[PDB]
This record gives sequence, C-alpha cells and structure tokens, in this order.
Amino acid sequence: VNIKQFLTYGRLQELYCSVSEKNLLHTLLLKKNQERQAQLKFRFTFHEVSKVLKDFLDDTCKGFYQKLNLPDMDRRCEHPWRDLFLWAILQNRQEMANYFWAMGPEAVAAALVGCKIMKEMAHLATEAESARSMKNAKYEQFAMDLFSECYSNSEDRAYSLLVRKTCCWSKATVLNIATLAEAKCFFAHDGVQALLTKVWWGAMRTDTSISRLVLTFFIPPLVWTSLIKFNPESATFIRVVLRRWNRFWSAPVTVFMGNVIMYFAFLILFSYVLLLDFRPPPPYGPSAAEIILYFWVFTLVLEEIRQSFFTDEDMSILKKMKLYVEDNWNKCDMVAISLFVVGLSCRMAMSTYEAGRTVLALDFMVFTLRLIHIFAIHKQLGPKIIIVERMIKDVFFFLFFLSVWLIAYGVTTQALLHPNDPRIDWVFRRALYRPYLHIFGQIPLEEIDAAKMPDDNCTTDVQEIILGTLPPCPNIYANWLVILLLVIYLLVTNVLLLNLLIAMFSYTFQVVQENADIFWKFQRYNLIVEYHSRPALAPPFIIISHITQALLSFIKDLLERELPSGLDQKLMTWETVQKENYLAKLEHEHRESSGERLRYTSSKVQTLLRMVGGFKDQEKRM
Amino acid sequence: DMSILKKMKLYVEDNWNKCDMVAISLFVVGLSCRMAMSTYEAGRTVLALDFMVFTLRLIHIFAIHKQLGPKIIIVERMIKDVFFFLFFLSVWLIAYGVTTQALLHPNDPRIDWVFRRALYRPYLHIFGQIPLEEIDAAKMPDDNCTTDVQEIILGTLPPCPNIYANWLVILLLVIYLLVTNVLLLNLLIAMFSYTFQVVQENADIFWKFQRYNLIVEYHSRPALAPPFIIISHITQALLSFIKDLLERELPSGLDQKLMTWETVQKENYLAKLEHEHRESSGERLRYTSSKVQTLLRMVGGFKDQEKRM
Ligand SMILES: C[C@@H]1CC[C@@]2(OC1)O[C@H]1C[C@H]3[C@@H]4CC=C5C[C@@H](OCC[C@H](CO)CO[C@@H]6O[C@H](CO)[C@@H](O[C@H]7O[C@H](CO)[C@@H](O)[C@H](O)[C@H]7O)[C@H](O)[C@H]6O)CC[C@]5(C)[C@H]4CC[C@]3(C)[C@H]1[C@@H]2C
Ligand SMILES: C[C@@H]1CC[C@@]2(OC1)O[C@H]1C[C@H]3[C@@H]4CC=C5C[C@@H](OCC[C@H](CO)CO[C@@H]6O[C@H](CO)[C@@H](O[C@H]7O[C@H](CO)[C@@H](O)[C@H](O)[C@H]7O)[C@H](O)[C@H]6O)CC[C@]5(C)[C@H]4CC[C@]3(C)[C@H]1[C@@H]2C
Ligand SMILES: C[C@@H]1CC[C@@]2(OC1)O[C@H]1C[C@H]3[C@@H]4CC=C5C[C@@H](O)CC[C@]5(C)[C@H]4CC[C@]3(C)[C@H]1[C@@H]2C
Ligand SMILES: C[C@@H]1CC[C@@]2(OC1)O[C@H]1C[C@H]3[C@@H]4CC=C5C[C@@H](O)CC[C@]5(C)[C@H]4CC[C@]3(C)[C@H]1[C@@H]2C
Ligand SMILES: COc1ccc(/C=N/NC(=O)Cc2cccc3ccccc23)cc1OC
Ligand SMILES: COc1ccc(/C=N/NC(=O)Cc2cccc3ccccc23)cc1OC
Ligand SMILES: *[C@@H]1O[C@H](CO)[C@@H](O)[C@H](O)[C@H]1NC(C)=O
Ligand SMILES: *[C@@H]1O[C@H](CO)[C@@H](O)[C@H](O)[C@H]1NC(C)=O
Ligand SMILES: [Ca+2]
Ligand SMILES: [Ca+2]
Repeated sequence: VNIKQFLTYGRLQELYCSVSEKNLLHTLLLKKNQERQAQLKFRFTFHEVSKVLKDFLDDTCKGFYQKLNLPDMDRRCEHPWRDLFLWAILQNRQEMANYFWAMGPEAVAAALVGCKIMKEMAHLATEAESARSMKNAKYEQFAMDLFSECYSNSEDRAYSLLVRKTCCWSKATVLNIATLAEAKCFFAHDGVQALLTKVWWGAMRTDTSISRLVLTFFIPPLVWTSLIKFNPESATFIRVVLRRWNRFWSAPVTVFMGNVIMYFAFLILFSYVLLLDFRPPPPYGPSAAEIILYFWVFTLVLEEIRQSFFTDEDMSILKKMKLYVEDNWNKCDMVAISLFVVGLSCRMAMSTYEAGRTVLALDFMVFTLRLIHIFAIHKQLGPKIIIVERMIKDVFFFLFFLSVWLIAYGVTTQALLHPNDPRIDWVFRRALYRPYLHIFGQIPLEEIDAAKMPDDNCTTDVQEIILGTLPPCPNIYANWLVILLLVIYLLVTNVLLLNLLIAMFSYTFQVVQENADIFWKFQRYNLIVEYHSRPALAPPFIIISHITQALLSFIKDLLERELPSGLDQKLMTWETVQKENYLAKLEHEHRESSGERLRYTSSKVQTLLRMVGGFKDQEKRM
Repeated sequence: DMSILKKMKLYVEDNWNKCDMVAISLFVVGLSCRMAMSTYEAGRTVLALDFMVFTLRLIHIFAIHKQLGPKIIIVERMIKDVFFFLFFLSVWLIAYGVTTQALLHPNDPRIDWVFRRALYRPYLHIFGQIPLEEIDAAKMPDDNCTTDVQEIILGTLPPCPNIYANWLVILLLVIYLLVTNVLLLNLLIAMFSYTFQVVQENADIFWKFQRYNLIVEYHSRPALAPPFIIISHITQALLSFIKDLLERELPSGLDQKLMTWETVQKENYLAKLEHEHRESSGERLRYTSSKVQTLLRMVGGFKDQEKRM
C-alpha cells in the first residue's frame, strides 16, 4: 500500500466521517456541524475539522484544507502522513498516531503538535480513563528524545532545526510550536538552553567572565581591547569600530545589565525625591528632580506599552490586553502606574498634598517590589521566586489556622479585660493587632497581667474613656483565666502552628524544586526572546530609541529564520535519518531486554520440546 | 623548585590565607596608628578588629578534626542559601524601610537618620526587635518634640513623627513582618535542610582530601609552637647557611617486586570483574537465548533427516 497514492482528500474526508460516535472528536464535529447548519453526502466536511483544529491549533493548521473552499476530492494529499497523524491524534488513537509520527517528515514539530492537542483534549474528556490516557500522552517525550538524538549527532544542525520554519505546519518554528504547546520539558532540554545561552550572550563568547563584562560595561573603551573575546562572524576603520561597538552593546546581556543599573538609579532617585527633595504644591513647585522622575516614569510606561502592544503585527488588541492582564507582574505594574498618577495628581493640589505623598510612598514600595521580577532571568534567583510562589499555599494554611485561633483569643481577652471600652478602634486593636504581634515575640504583659499592670491613674467613666483624657481601667475580675488563655494561645500558635509551617515548607521545597526549575527554564525562554525587539538603551534614554523607531516607521532574528530550499531539504532529510536511528535504537534496546529474551527462550523451548517429542516418537517407531 | 609568582598565586588562592593577610595588615596598621597620639584611638579600633580576625582564624585551626571540618565545608556550601535569603530580604527591607521613612518622617533631613530608619530598623525586625514606640501613634511617647527643620538638624529636640495616615504604617508593618519573619525565614530553614541532606557526603569527601594536605603540612612543620618557633626558625636558618614517611625511593629489587605484585593484583581484579560479568543474569539470558536458537536449528535439521529416513 502506497499511502501517498492511497490517501486522497476524499479518503481523508471519509475517515473523518467514520468516527465511532463514542469519543470526543465526534461530539466536537457535531457541535461545529450544528453551528454551520444553523448559520446557513458526507456527515462532516473539512470545514468542521478545520474549525476543530483552529480551536486546538489557533493558526498552526490555517490553510491545511481551506486553501484549494474544500480542495479537490480527487487529489492526493500533499502531506498524507501529517493528515493521518492529525486524524489519529484528534480521536485519542495513540498507537496509530505513533506510527504516523514515525512515518512523517517533520517529527519534532509533529510531536509538539500532538502534545498540544492531547493536553487540550484532556480538559474536554468526559470519561476518566480517556482523560488519564490523554494526560499520559508522552508525545513531548518523543520530541525531547528525537531532539536529544539530533543534538548529539550535530549540535549545529540541531539549532537550525530548532529555528527553521517548518513546511508542514504553516511556516511555524519548532520553538513557536513548543511555545504554543506550552511544552515545559522540551524547553528544559540542554540543546534549547544552550541555544538560549548563545542568543543571550550575542556576539560574545558564551564563556565570557562576568567580571570582565562588567568592567567593559562601566569603562566603554575596553570594548575594543582583547579583554572580551567575540564569536567569529579611515572609512574601513570607522566601520570596524562601529561594528565592534554595536556587537558588544546590543547583546541581550549588556542590555539587561544596563536596565538593571538604570533601575537601581531610578530607585535611588525616587527615594531621594520622596525622602529629601519633596516640595509643596505647584504654588512653590515640584523640584527639578521630581520633574526628572516624572519623565523617567513616562519613559518606563512607554517601554512597557511598546513591549506589550507594539511588537506583534498580527494580533488582536483585546487578546493583547488579555495577555497583558494575565500576568501578575503586569498587574503589579498597572498598580504602580495608577498609584504614580494618583499621587502626582493629589500632590499638585494643596488639599490633597499629604495623600499624594502617601500614595507616592506606596508607589516606591511597588517599584522596589518590581525589582524582584527584574532579576527573574538569573540562573539561581528565578527558580527561588517560583518556589516562593509555590509555598504561598502553605502560608495560607498557616494563616487560616492562625486567624481562627487569633480571633477567638483576641475577642475573648477583649471581653474579659476591657468590658467597658466602647471605642471600636481600640476594640479591633486589642482583638487582632496584639494577638498577631504575639506571633513575633511581642507579648506585652503590662496590659494582660494584673501583677505587671502599671498603676498610672486611669478612669472607669465611659465619657472620660471616649474623650481619651485617661486610659480605661482594665478589668481584673478573673485574671487567672486571662493568663491561662494567653499561655494556651502562645503554646498553640507559637509552637504547633509555627513549627508545622516550617515542616510544610520543608516538604514543599523538597517536592517542588525540580518542577520549579523546569518552569524557570520555560520562562527563561520567553525572557530571552523579549530582548529581540528590546532597544539597547535603558530608560530614560530609551525615549531616543522610541522616537527613532517611530520616525523610521512613519517615514518608511537569530530565532525563526527561513532557509533556502536546498538547505531546508537537507535538514529535513537529516531529521528523518536521525529519527530512523532513534527508532532503530529503541527497537534494538527493546529486543535485547531481559523480558524479551525470556519470552523468546520460553517460546523456542516449547517449540523445540514439541519437535523433539515428535523426533522421539519417530525413534520409538524406528 | 617552585616559582615565586606561582607560590604567591597559590597562597592568595586560599581564602583562609586572605584572612591571614587581612589580619597581618590590620595588626601592622593598628600598631603604626597606636604609636602616634593623633591616631591612637584608630589604632585601638583596628587592633580590636584584628582580635576578631584572629579569633576567626581559630576556626580554620581545627579544620583537621574528624567531625568539625566537614561542618565547616557544609557551612561554606550553605552560604548560597544565605545569599538567596539576603536578596529577597534586601528587596523587601529597602521597600518597607523607605516607604515607612517617607510616611513617618517626611521632614527629617538628616542622612544618617534616614539610613537608620530605612535599613537598620527593618533589619532588626528580623531578630524580633520591633520598636512600636516610634511606628504606632497610640504607643508613641509624648515627650516634647519639634517640627522645625533647624531644631531637628541641631538635635535639640527629636523630630515629630507624622501620624497623617498611620493605619497604612501599621498595615505595612504587619505585611512586612508576615513576609520576612514567616515566609522568608522558614523558607531559608527549608533550604538549609535540603542543602544539608544533599551536601553532607560530598562535604565529607572534600574533607578527606583536605585532611591529606593538612597532614602533609606537618612534615616540614617544626615541633615547637610559637613563640618558641623562633628557635626552630633560627636553628634551620643557621644549619642551612653553615651546611619522610611519604614519597620514598626503594631499592631496585623491592621496587620490581612491588610492581609485579601490583600487576598480579590488577590481573586478579580484571579476572574477578570478567567473572562477575560472565555469571550475571543478563549474560546468562543472552547465552541461553543464543544457544536455544542454535539448538532449535540443529534439532530441526535432525528432524528433517528423520523425516527423510
Ligand atoms: C509546665 C507548665 C507551664 C505553664 C503552666 O502550667 C505548667 O504553669 C502554671 C503556673 C500557673 C500560674 C501560677 C500562679 C498564678 C497566680 C494566680 O493568682 C491568683 C490571684 C491572687 C490570689 O487571689 C491575687 O493576685 C494579686 O493580684 C494583684 C493585682 O490585682 C497583685 O497586686 C499588684 O498590684 C500592683 C499591680 O501593678 C502592684 O502594686 C504590684 O504588682 C502588686 O502589688 C498581687 O501581687 C497579686 O497577688 C493567677 C494565676 C497564675 C498566674 C497561674 C496561671 C496559670 C499558670 C501559668 C499555669 C500554666 C498552665
Ligand atoms: C488575623 C489578622 C491579623 C492582622 C490583621 O488582620 C487580621 O489584624 C487587623 C487589625 C487591624 C488594626 C485594627 C485597628 C486599627 C486602629 C486604627 O485607628 C484609626 C485611627 C483612629 C480613628 O480615627 C484614631 O487613632 C487615635 O490615634 C491617637 C494618636 O494619634 C491615639 O491617641 C493617643 O495619644 C497619645 C499617644 O502617645 C496617648 O495619650 C495615648 O496613647 C492615646 O491617647 C488614640 O488613642 C487613637 O484612637 C488604625 C489601624 C489599626 C491599627 C488596624 C491596622 C490593620 C490591622 C492590624 C489588621 C491586620 C491586617
Ligand atoms: C483583615 C481584615 C480586613 C478588614 C477588617 O478586619 C480585618 O479590618 C478591620 C479594621 C477596622 C477599622 C479600624 C478602625 C476604625 C476607626 C474607628 O473610629 C471606626 C471603626 C474603624 C473604621 C474600623 C472598622 C472595621 C475595620 C475596617 C475591620 C475590618 C472588618
Ligand atoms: C550594605 C550597604 C553598604 C553601603 C551603604 O548602604 C548599605 O551603607 C550606608 C551607610 C551610609 C552612611 C551612614 C551615615 C552617614 C553620616 C551622614 O552624616 C552622612 C551620610 C553617611 C556618610 C551615609 C552615606 C551613605 C551610606 C554609606 C550608605 C551606603 C549606600
Ligand atoms: C519574597 O518576595 C517575593 C517572592 C516571589 C514573588 C513572586 N511574585 N509572583 C507574581 O506573580 C507577582 C506577584 C504575585 C503576588 C503578589 C505580588 C505582590 C507584589 C508584587 C508582585 C506580586 C514576589 C515577591 O515579592 C513581591
Ligand atoms: C561559622 O563560621 C564559619 C564557618 C565556616 C567558615 C569557612 N570559611 N571558609 C573560608 O574559605 C574562609 C572564609 C571564607 C569567607 C569568609 C571568611 C571570613 C572570615 C574568615 C574566614 C572566611 C568560616 C566561618 O567563620 C569565619
Ligand atoms: C493620679 O491622679 C491624680 C488626680 O488626683 C493626678 O494628678 C495624677 O496625674 C494621677 N497619676 C499620676 C501619679 O500621675
Ligand atoms: C515640654 O516642653 C517644655 C517647654 O515649654 C519643656 O520644658 C519640657 O522639657 C518638655 N517636655 C517635658 C515634659 O520634659
Ligand atoms: Ca511587564
Ligand atoms: Ca595559612
């Protein structure tokens, strides 16, 4: 059977029509067909499967069958193995999907597509067994192992494979398909991380020392010295020096260093303005440093807006805003800009001047917190941030138990100790603020224990208590109960709950570290990709880059590259050969496994015993 | 036979040697300053720091102990978790301290007190030092204090802490205490636990390697401790000017006997390896499968002959 000649578009349509009506694909096609019929031979046509693929693969499958609107039923499928793989994946037929993947031209991208579709269908599966099978699809493992073979073979053709635009998946890069598939473990592979490191260091050698890089950054003339080694590949001299300067100063690592230094400068300036150079309203006027700070924040907002909305040519504005608000650090950034605007507005007025100062102090807090996210690309700091995010839940469990016990103890002690105090603020003080401070070793026995209570003259009159002329007299009717309750509450909270929280953090760290590291590698991919369109000038100098780009656009990458036809064919042939080697090695290591040897020995011993018994019968006859 | 520059590089490659150089530099500077009236107090200060450094060297003196050395290596390995905790704590501490300084003393111009209230107090919050008497208005003592900038600078009266929005100050203190004293501290405890469990063995191997060098160092070390070691130094210098258990050269016969014994032991080792490989389960299965296949083919030939006969 010749699948290229066997599989036409008609047979593919017939295969899509002959769904067993008991799995997910039939229900999805039913919904799509009902929608198509309402909006108005074969039970389903290629438009329904195109819509299903769109739901799973937003634009990876664009033009697979819409382009010709359905194609000719009599024509051979251009990518028959791709179509069969998609058809088998869409209905959880993993054995045929494995076969069609092993028989396909572009297997890493196909495996990533299968991973994406399987994890998309795992949410839609009604039965638990099918959902479990989809959740154990192990197609990302196939992609990882095939790329391991490819990276071991060449390690240079592997990067080209990672960055080349695939023919069978609508010019989608393998890294693009991995990002869409959200393949954490594929991005954690050593080859992908090495390519990311090569991109990160730019034109410089990846073994460049950090100290020499910092010394070259602080002292620009050292760029032209041989202190920093670079990766190979009057007017001539000017061109050479300009090329060296632009090669050093446009690498992602130097851009990151400049951004970090300028953010430290921004925090220093913000704190100087807030603490030492904050002036009365415009009647007297904001200081010059405050105006520079306003301009600085304006440049920061421009960089954020550009990076978030002015980087993708084809992408929905509403979808871009949803992507922006989906990130919690972006929520922090919006909180920071809102606080800055509100504080500036209030500061411009005399009646709201102090409120403006307060809001600007909160804004400094928020920006200094953003400083944590700035260092998310560090090799050792990012996974720790992810680990903290994972331990927030143990923090919340401790907080639930502590809150219950704290409310009980605080309200009971308030009732037992100051029954006659009507002030709501002091009720809440003694009921929540004091027991909370008991956790941090702040135990003020001077107002809990009668023997320790100072004998300053104090009133029992309600009006005098409300007016604040004298403190209220703490009731000491049954103080043994107050002391006993304090003892029990201290025991519970400061021993059991605190050390239980310590134990929970220990266990969570030990069980989370590895997944946190894989997540960090996936996040590091996106962080490094963000520097491709990021200008080399840090704020506030980034205004120059913004103006230059805007003017160039109005007047007039290492990743995701398109190769010539010959090289692209050579690379796909090399990928197929590597896949054949991988499959042969798998079948070999299976064939000389202990279990297969035992099976072979048992079967052959049984057959040999039967044949020798026949021979013995013949000998007895003879 | 060893290069002077290479010897100096080897010396400065050791961090304990860096500590020793710091100690001797501090001693010399302190003595020099102490010899002068105008620098006497500075000399006393530097000599106190020098005592600190020497007492720290006392840790390295006990590096050859069976149980103490690996613990020193383990501490060296946990310094990195200390640094992670310090990064997170530094970020949160700077944020909280500067925000509280802005909210609470907006009119204080003294740089030293700005840095005090911005870093020294939040840092002490980690060790249970929470002075609510200057953070909470209801607890602030009513000693008479000035709002005049000149009087604040002169130090005649303490500045008046602003209590405009004190609920925010208390809430920020609550949140900062929660974060730093619970999450960061217990996370650091968890990180030390994991690091200890995953480091102890390699730390012990490193200690054994270091113990080799420490024991070798005693071959040329004189038996007299300081200050009596001056006698040994003078004696050796005079003997050199006027005129080991390890690394020994053997006679030819014994050396040949030892190399022959080594070769015989290596042959025994290789034979035992090949033997324990030959009677392994996998090799037995491979042998059985191959011989069963060959036997089946031969018995099939015999059965064909019997059918013919
Ligand atoms: C192993 C485990 C550890 C935990 C625990 O279980 C075991 O320990 C138990 C020990 C127990 C405690 C043992 C003992 C007591 C004492 C008892 O008093 C009863 C009241 C007595 C008897 O009528 C009278 O009171 C008087 O009040 C007056 C104030 O009104 C004071 O006047 C003051 O006036 C002014 C105040 O400024 C100043 O001039 C002076 O300061 C002073 O002149 C008197 O001086 C004082 O005499 C109350 C209970 C208490 C604290 C126990 C509580 C529970 C424990 C901690 C157990 C744990 C589970
Ligand atoms: C389970 C979890 C634990 C943590 C937490 O969440 C829950 O608990 C919450 C509880 C909450 C707190 C609840 C209540 C409050 C009170 C509130 O007051 C608002 C201001 C009021 C109302 O206009 C007025 O103030 C007045 O100021 C004056 C000073 O200017 C004082 O005069 C003093 O003058 C002199 C000072 O030396 C001396 O003569 C005396 O000392 C005294 O005469 C008055 O006495 C006092 O009345 C501020 C906020 C605070 C502290 C909450 C903070 C947040 C919590 C801890 C929550 C946690 C997240
Ligand atoms: C963690 C929660 C947050 C929400 C809350 O409980 C803890 O906070 C508490 C702080 C309380 C304030 C504290 C001080 C005053 C001043 C007083 O003159 C009038 C009452 C009022 C406004 C109180 C109203 C009730 C409030 C919001 C409580 C509220 C349930
Ligand atoms: C851990 C870092 C070390 C470096 C540093 O920040 C923490 O130390 C801080 C101590 C500060 C000192 C403290 C006291 C005074 C006295 C005052 O009359 C003039 C200003 C001056 C010298 C301050 C200048 C800025 C200094 C060095 C800060 C500096 C960023
Ligand atoms: C020890 O401090 C931290 C450790 C880890 C994170 C992770 N943020 N992970 C995020 O997604 C952002 C975020 C999350 C939650 C609360 C935040 C508050 C302020 C600022 C950012 C927040 C943040 C931390 O401080 C702010
Ligand atoms: C609990 O204290 C210690 C535990 C382990 C070491 C290891 N030093 N390991 C070294 O290589 C020397 C060194 C290293 C780093 C800082 C030092 C400061 C003072 C003195 C020596 C330093 C040191 C300690 O105190 C000084
Ligand atoms: C005790 O009460 C008197 C009023 O009679 C008052 O003058 C004094 O301030 C109170 N307490 C003290 C000793 O300060
Ligand atoms: C209160 O101010 C006065 C000046 O009028 C001063 O004498 C006194 O020392 C200040 N505080 C107190 C009560 O010590
Ligand atoms: Ca952002
Ligand atoms: Ca030494």
